[PDB]
Amino acid sequence: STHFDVIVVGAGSMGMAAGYQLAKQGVKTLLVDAFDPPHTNGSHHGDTRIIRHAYGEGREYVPLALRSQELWYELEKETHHKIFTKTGVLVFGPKGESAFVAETMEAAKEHSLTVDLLEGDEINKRWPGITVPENYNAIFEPNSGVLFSENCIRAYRELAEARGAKVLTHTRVEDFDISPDSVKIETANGSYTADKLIVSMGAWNSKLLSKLNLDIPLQPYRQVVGFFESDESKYSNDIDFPGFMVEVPNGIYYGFPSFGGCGLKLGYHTFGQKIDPDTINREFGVYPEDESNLRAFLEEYMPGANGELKRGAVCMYTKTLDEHFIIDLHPEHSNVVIAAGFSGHGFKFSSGVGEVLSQLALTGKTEHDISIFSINRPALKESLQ
Ligand SMILES: *Cc1cc2c(cc1C)nc1c(=O)[nH]c(=O)nc-1n2C[C@H](O)[C@H](O)[C@H](O)COP(=O)(O)OP(=O)(O)OC[C@H]1O[C@@H](n2cnc3c(N)ncnc32)[C@H](O)[C@@H]1O
Ligand SMILES: [Cl-]
Ligand SMILES: [Te]
Repeated sequence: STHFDVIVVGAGSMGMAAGYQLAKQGVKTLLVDAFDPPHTNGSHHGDTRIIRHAYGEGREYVPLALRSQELWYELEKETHHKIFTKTGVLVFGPKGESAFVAETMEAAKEHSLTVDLLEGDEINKRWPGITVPENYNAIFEPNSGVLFSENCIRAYRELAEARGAKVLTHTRVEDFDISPDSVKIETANGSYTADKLIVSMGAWNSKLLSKLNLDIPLQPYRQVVGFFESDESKYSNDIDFPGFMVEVPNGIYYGFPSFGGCGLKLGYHTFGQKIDPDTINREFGVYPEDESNLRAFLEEYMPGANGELKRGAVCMYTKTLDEHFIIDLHPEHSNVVIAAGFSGHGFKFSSGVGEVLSQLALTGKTEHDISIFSINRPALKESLQ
């Protein structure tokens, strides 16, 4: 009995941001989620998320990163929940041996971002607790930082609902019915219709986009993080230890300073187990690599942050073949918007993406340049059934 202007399927990082953007404009919105966001079954838990501006994955992401940062600052002012702490973000790697570090540096130069360049012993001196070989160089971004992801989704949800958005929890959408002038979703708790549909199911996009006649390579990965007892006089946010994303011979790692003594948090970025979101084992430590891959990095580069394991979390990345996102209208339905394949680095952009999705759903276009995220790009290997 209830039609909506817009229906968002998957009220996580991207969906809830979109919900907020829509609700703020008086758009009657329905957000449907398989669980109760924020939760620990998707890709947004683990408390914290790094936001960087100078972007190693590609300088073309800078504009969206900057807009997102501005939106995070706006969110901070609108809710009592803590949103962002300006820890700054350190990026380092072997000199001349990191495409990631190099592109971060080019991105900063190209967009005139404020950064500090340092190398070798200067890194170890500036941040006691970090020990890199002398042949390593680095780019530090002072105005970047850490987002409290669960808080962000919780805030966006509370603000959206206050404005009329309805959130249907513990309801898994199982199928879609799209027509030229309307959209409909089917769930065990009933079906709903609207004029526009936003699809942002995270890791489940890899299993349910086929219901929209889409055939796109999307691989879900099991990615763990660990919190370790650390020397607080070196690794605390209070003594300015930074957030970081770095490249070493065996891959990329990312981490966060200890907040309120909860311990330095670390994650191994380039390796994870290929999994299915409905059968993934979400218990930290069941694979020996869960903990050993982390200590292998800590004992070598941040030796004072390699104490007892205080906490572990298991979460998922959803990768595209080129590791760039998918943000676009469905190729056969201009009334359907797709947000997928964030490949492990999309949370920092969720505020901006919420704005893009809102624009795409309401006008079929967006003021942002989102060409690099086209669902029709060849590197994606997109197809229909
Ligand atoms: C996992 C991970 C990711 C990560 C990170 C560390 C880890 C361990 N660190 C990051 C960082 O420092 N900086 C950054 O920018 N990103 C970082 N990431 C990646 C980021 O967290 C992910 O890209 C992001 O969270 C992706 O968001 P998305 O909105 O795609 O995924 P979600 O938050 O999981 O939300 C999806 C929601 O949809 C629901 N769902 C699923 N299936 C259904 C059905 N059938 N019906 C209805 N709802 C459905 C889920 O329940 C979920 O809430
Ligand atoms: Cl992801
Ligand atoms: Te703690």
